[PDB]
Amino acid sequence: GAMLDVNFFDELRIGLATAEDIRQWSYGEVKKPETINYRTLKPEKDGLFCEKIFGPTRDWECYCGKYKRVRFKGIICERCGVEVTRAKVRRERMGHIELAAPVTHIWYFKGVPSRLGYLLDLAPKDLEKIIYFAAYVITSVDEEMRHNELSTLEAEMAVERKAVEDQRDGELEARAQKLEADLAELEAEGAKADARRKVRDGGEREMRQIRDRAQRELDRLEDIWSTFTKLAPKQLIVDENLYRELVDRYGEYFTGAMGAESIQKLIENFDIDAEAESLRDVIRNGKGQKKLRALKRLKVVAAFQQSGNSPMGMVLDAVPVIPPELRPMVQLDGGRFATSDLNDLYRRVINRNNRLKRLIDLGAPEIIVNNEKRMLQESVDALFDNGRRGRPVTGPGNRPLKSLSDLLKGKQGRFRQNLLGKRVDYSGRSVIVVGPQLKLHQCGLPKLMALELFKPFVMKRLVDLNHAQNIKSAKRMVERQRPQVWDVLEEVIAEHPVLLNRAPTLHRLGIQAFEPMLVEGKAIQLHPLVCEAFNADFDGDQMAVHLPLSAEAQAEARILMLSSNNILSPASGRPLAMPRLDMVTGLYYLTTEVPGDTGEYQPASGDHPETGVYSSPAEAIMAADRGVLSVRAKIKVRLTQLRPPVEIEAELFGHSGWQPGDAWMAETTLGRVMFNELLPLGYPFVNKQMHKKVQAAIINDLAERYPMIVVAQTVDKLKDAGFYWATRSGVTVSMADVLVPPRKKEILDHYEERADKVEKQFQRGALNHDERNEALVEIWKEATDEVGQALREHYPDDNPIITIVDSGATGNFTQTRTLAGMKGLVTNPKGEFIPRPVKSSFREGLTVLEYFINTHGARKGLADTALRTADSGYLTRRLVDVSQDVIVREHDCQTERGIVVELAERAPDGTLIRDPYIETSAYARTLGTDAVDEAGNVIVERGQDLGDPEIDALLAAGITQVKVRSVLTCATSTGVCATCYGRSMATGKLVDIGEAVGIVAAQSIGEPGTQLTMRDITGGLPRVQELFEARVPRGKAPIADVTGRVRLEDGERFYKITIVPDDGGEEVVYDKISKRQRLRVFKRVLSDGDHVEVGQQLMEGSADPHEVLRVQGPREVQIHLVREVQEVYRAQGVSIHDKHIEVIVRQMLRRVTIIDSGSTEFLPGSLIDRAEFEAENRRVVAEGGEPAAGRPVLMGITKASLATDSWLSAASFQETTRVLTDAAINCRSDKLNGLKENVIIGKLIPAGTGINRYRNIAVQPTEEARAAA
DNA sequence: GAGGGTATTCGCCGCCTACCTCTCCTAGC
DNA sequence: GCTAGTGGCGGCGAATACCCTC
RNA sequence: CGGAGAGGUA
Ligand SMILES: [Mg+2]
Ligand SMILES: [Zn+2]
Ligand SMILES: [Zn+2]
Repeated sequence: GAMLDVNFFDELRIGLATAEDIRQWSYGEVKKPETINYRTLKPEKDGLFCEKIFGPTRDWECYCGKYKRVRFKGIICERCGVEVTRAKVRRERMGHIELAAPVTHIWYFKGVPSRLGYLLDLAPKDLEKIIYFAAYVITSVDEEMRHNELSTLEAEMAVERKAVEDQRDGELEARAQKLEADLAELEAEGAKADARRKVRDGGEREMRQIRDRAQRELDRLEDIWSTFTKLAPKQLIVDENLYRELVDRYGEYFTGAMGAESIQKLIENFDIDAEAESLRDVIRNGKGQKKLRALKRLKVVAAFQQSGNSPMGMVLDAVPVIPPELRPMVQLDGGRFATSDLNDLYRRVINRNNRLKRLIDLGAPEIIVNNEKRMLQESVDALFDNGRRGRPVTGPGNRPLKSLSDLLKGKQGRFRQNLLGKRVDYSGRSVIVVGPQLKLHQCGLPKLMALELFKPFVMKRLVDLNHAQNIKSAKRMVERQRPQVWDVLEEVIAEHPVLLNRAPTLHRLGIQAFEPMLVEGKAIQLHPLVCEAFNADFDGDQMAVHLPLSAEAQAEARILMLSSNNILSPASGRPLAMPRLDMVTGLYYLTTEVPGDTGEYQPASGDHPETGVYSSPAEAIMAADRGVLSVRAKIKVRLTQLRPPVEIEAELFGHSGWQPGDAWMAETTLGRVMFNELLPLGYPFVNKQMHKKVQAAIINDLAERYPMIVVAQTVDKLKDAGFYWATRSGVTVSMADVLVPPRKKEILDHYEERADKVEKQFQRGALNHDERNEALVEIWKEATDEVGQALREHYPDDNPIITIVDSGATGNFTQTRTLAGMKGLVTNPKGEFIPRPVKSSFREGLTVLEYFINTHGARKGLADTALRTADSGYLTRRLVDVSQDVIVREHDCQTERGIVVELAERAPDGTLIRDPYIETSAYARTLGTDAVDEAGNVIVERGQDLGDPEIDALLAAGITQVKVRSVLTCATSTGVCATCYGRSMATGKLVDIGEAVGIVAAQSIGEPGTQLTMRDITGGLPRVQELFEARVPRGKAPIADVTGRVRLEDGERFYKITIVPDDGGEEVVYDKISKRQRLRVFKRVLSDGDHVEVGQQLMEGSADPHEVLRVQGPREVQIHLVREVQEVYRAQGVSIHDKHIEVIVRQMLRRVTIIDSGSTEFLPGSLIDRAEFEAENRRVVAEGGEPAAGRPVLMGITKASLATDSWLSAASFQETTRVLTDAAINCRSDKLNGLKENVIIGKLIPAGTGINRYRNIAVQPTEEARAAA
């Protein structure tokens, strides 16, 4: 189509290659297994590197050397024969090998299912025997001629059989006469009875040998006749002697062969139309296992019939040879070559082919030629796919060689290693340290790394400023780091954004852009407020630096990716660039009121006025400086630049407003005034202690009510203040600060008494081992709880450890109890708790037998963490692949469908109680219908963001359920619409028209997978994986399918649950339910004669998603999956909005399984996209309506990912070989419409700024501005 | 003998990202 | 220096090997 | 800088 490659690509088509195509690609034949000569280091003629085939190895030079100049361009030498051109041609030209005998392609013979087996209806064992010269096969037979000749051959064989058996009978009669002669011989004298019996035994055993000879000969002839009369094509005849007799006796009437030539002949004499008709007939009739087999056979046969591709491409008469530059051979230090693996395999193929050709030409017996053909077959199989059949062809070191099929597969294959990822220029790396002085949009960049990244710009500026005369002088000056380059570098790097990235890149904010500023040193200075987004600490981490070059790239880095523009988490909307650790401690210390402190407010005592009231915060600061006042002492202050709270403002000023400069008396501490002076001017005064949650709420309010620049400046100011006041907060660690509970011994003795009583009861006969273990795990659990409570009560409120934990900065109280109380219960290699506790704390020091088990547990945890981090990445990759083409495409589909969210179900006594999980279900959603209460007017209009004010108004009005728009019900053909998706969690506004929401959903789901532990029902990451893979749950719990009463039965190892429907049409029963599982409690436990719902879950466990779809419908399975995943994630304390899970679940429900094909071309049991199915049915009903009937189906992420319309995307994901062979057989054409495909071919992705409406903007000055010039 | 089921059994596919340092590379005539 | 060649495990689907009547 | 192996960092 487009020759080598030229822009305006339209499609990428694949198919089977014929021998004619292979010989057309070829520039010449390879017929010598010689790579390079050692005496001259030049390619050998007709070898794997021959220059007459693959082109010159030097620019405009010939092998002989007659022409060695650019003038002799395009002329083929008359002596050497190598065309004079550039040396890059060796990367493009291919050769070929002319095989002496036909060979099969291993992909279409050995790959399960064997496609040759389906095409020819031969079992894989028959193909194994025939292909590798182990059994003959009948290729043809002449029926009419053989029948007409049989009409006489029957009599002829009868005649010869009669002749043979009559000769045998004559021989036996002669033997009888000889027996009579022997009788006379032994009767001539006095013989022995035993001697008579011995001679009789000899005679009769010879006679029986004759009888057995007759029987065996007749069996041979009868078998030959039976084989011939019912002989048919595609029959294997082992026992070469039988086939030899068949051909000798009946040379004509048929043709038998062996090897790949026989398969080629069979494919030649094979009409596809008749086979397809027979398969379709067997499908429409018959039913059963035959129909099941015919379905697959027809799949392959229709694949070969619909297209204009012949099936004769499975047998190869020639082998292409890859260009030399793609399989180079290098030389080790000294001059010894390290040959590649491809060269060795090509060499073996060439050797075997040449020797086979020699034997064939010279003449040889059948056996040797067949052996050589088999070895050639095996050599070509090893070349194409090494190790698929038989032992791998190994090289030195007993390691299997690489094949052509290993260059495309795996984590190190072509796709995932070279096309989906690359190594790039203008990039560096070093260690990261902390720069507190930076701002949220700045980073410190080492001078030596900046000089190298910005080398061309510095050279250009050096030439411009007359420091060098040409570019070479400037380049040398930069290489030598002369003192004149730093001054120009300072100005060159000004306002040039730089991208920073830290691996692993779990979510979007792992890459962010900053404004570089040169620093002294070799480590990068990172802002403290981006560590959470990067997940970076400063114990040795390293980061990578990338430099955008073009104007568009700089614009993207400066607008889309700037660090100060990404404050909120895209997964949940919570702020990520907010104070933590030291900053939280400092702010918590500052904004704390300690009763009875210095300079505290004092009411009038009847002899002096009130004490502790100040006329301004400046006076309070002066008093604090003098040491008369404390920053944490309650006072009365007059404030004029701080806005009063809502209550004070309403009851003090009214209507008009605060109008900065109005004085009001505040009753707070000085630290709170200092904290409130760090917030925007119009923000109401906050009088509270700043726990981390209070700060998070403040930041969320600022983000949702102010522009992001104000938020960035506010977080910078809070960082400064927190770091300043954490130094003066007086938090340290000393063994005097680690207080021990004052009565640990008493509690331990009290519970040891209980343990002793239980142990003695066990010693007596009252309870078995398990009861004792459970009782001892209890008692000790309560002892640990009581010790923790005593420890908490003992500690003062201002202890550094208590302050750090309670401030929300970091840590929890379990660690505090372990450090100062007692560790408690440990776990056995199976996970169960040991009945013996660890009564020592790390302040006292564990003993040697309490340390051994502790180390056991710690190492077990570390290993589990490693396995979990390995397991989460695979799920993230699958999630990304399944939903990579879900992109916002419209603004509104104007659909009337939606979903209902509970939104604070009501109380029984009568009251509205807010649903706990409301921010991940109801917020950031658009209304689908107007909300009305008790026939009143609408409370919230259709198409409302439905934020906090809207939800509060809805709750006040007394309405619980509201219908909202969801992607599950979006009507857009491709992608989704902005209104259905709703608010963007990162931005806080309606999502844009180019936003790629599938990748965001995948990254949001997959990122918190390590926190979510991998803990007979699955309960963690395995549970999530089985939910997303649509597998059978494991502990499957049956669900009813028709409302009615139940006749529960009680028994051992089985329960009989019978559904007696209200209609009574039929009764369903479940009898295999093992007694291990309990019975679910719904509405009291399930009991006999109890009415149940249609979708009720009878037992206790996890219901499979496939039954709920078959019984209740798609919406029910959607809500089921969303609820299950959300609960699995909530159990660990992770908040993800439901829209991401909805995106994934939408991607999982997109196809329908066919039942009746009708006039349509869809085969039964095929998965067809719902839109395509509906379009085909609507087209068909117009003309001779015979519409197909289909049913909804649920597919896992892997199946939905591998059932794509692009063979390139599917091959770059998994199972490259199977996908490629199927695509080649079906002759699939790839329309390059997708993110991964455009990434592979190096084109602008169809999302974001690469969309047509954005990339085609036209810019021009206004007429007035143009005139003003 | 001949349709209807098997009914395990075996083979193939999958198993996180980024970086740094160092040693060795065929046997026989 | 040159020439030749008996320490992974789960999930899924096709395939033999096996009756089971019939 | 082609391949194999060993060790280490986050
Ligand atoms: Mg670290
Ligand atoms: Zn020449
Ligand atoms: Zn929509």
